Amino acid sequence: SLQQWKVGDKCSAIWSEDGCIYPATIASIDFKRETCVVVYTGYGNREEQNLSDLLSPICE
Ligand SMILES: Cc1cc(=N)c2ccccc2n1C
Ligand SMILES: Cc1cc(=N)c2ccccc2n1C
Repeated sequence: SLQQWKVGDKCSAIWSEDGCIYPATIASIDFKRETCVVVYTGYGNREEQNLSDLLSPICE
C-alpha cells in the first residue's frame, strides 16, 4: 500500500472475542512490529491489531 495507516485513522476491526466487525480508531502504531492499538467506538475498549487486518470503515 502507498498510503500508510496513521494514528487517528477511522477503521473497522474484527473483535478478538466474537469474530464480528466493529468501528474503531487507531490509537498507536508500532512501526517495526506493523501492529497497532485500536479503540472501539462507543464500547471504548482497546486491543492490538496487525496493521494488515484493519479494514476501511464498513458501510461508509
Ligand atoms: C458486546 C460487546 C462488548 C464489548 N466490550 C466490545 C468491545 C469492542 C467491540 C465490540 C464489543 N461488543 C460487541
Ligand atoms: C475502500 C478503501 C480501500 C483501501 N484499500 C484504501 C486505502 C487507502 C485509502 C483509502 C482506502 N479506501 C477508502
